[PDB]
Amino acid sequence: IIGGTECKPHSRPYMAYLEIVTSNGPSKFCGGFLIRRNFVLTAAHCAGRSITVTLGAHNITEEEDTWQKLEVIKQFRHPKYNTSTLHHDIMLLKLKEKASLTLAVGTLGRMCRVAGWGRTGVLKPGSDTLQEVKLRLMDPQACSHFRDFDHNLQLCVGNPRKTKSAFKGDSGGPLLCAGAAQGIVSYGRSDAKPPAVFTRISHYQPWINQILQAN
Ligand SMILES: Cc1c(Cn2c(=O)c(C(=O)O)cn(-c3ccc(N4CCNC4=O)cc3)c2=O)cccc1C(F)(F)F
Ligand SMILES: *[C@@H]1O[C@H](CO)[C@@H](O[C@@H]2O[C@H](CO)[C@@H](O)[C@H](O)[C@H]2NC(C)=O)[C@H](O)[C@H]1NC(C)=O
Ligand SMILES: *[C@@H]1O[C@H](CO)[C@@H](O)[C@H](O)[C@H]1NC(C)=O
Ligand SMILES: [Zn+2]
Repeated sequence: IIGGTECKPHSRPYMAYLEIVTSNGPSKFCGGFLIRRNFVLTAAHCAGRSITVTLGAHNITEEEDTWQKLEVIKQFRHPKYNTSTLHHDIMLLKLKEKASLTLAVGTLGRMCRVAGWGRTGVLKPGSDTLQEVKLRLMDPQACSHFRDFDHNLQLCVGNPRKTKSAFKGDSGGPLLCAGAAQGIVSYGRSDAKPPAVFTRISHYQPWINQILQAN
């Protein structure tokens, strides 16, 4: 998160920290969010050989009793997810156990908020602490320069005149508008120049409910 503020600890108890494992490279990291006790929503580009979800985190380097490190038993990438275009960049993670409900862990032109543990700058390292930034929802034409952006599939997010932006490692986290998740952090420019592309959750609601009722 670039240009944001450290969240009040555990003020966003649905936030998930994903440690993704690959067979040929080191750990990667994404965000996500708990929508059911045993289901986390994230971006499909965050898929890997195996994922661990940490719920209840603020400072992700200091283990605390709020933490719930939960095994993921299966990854549900959108069946139409495309690695070239990043269309349908959405994925459900089924947790091994149902998470405990705690004060720190629970389920979930307008301005919206996005939170994450990603880098605070292009050449800055990932954040120790969960950070949040307020971003503007833009008309689709502001994301035209992303040639594979599509208004029905995706939100365009972030005033280009500001440096405020999600960035590397914030992938998969929710964009919340007036209290409700509307978007999932997907992609943007290597120079962190806003705006960025977010998955439009509403388009995928039928698909989400199909997976949830089948598992
Ligand atoms: C994740 C993030 C990034 C990260 N990011 C890069 O850092 C980076 C680079 O070259 O380093 C490239 N991409 C990137 C850009 C474009 C693609 N697309 C476009 C269509 N198909 C592609 O392959 C893929 C990846 C990033 O998302 C940048 C700005 C904001 C944000 C976020 F807002 F989404 F959080
Ligand atoms: C998050 O937790 C880590 C680890 O406990 C903190 O790291 C310390 O940072 C200070 C400087 O701020 C160093 O001088 C210490 O040596 C570090 N301690 C350890 C044990 O690593 C970090 O500051 C915390 N960040 C927060 C709360 O924002
Ligand atoms: C992804 O998108 C490209 C370009 O739009 C298309 O030609 C290709 O069939 C797709 N590939 C996969 C594997 O989904
Ligand atoms: Zn705590």
